[PDB]
Amino acid sequence: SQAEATRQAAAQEERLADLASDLLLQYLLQGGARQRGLG
Repeated sequence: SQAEATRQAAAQEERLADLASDLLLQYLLQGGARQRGLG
């Protein structure tokens, strides 16, 4: 979750296969309100 110059340039949209995977990692943070969690 870092950025130097731009983000759109090196985005994870072009590679759907990558998004489908990352979605699982991001989903963890995207959810988990009441239940246990870090956020």
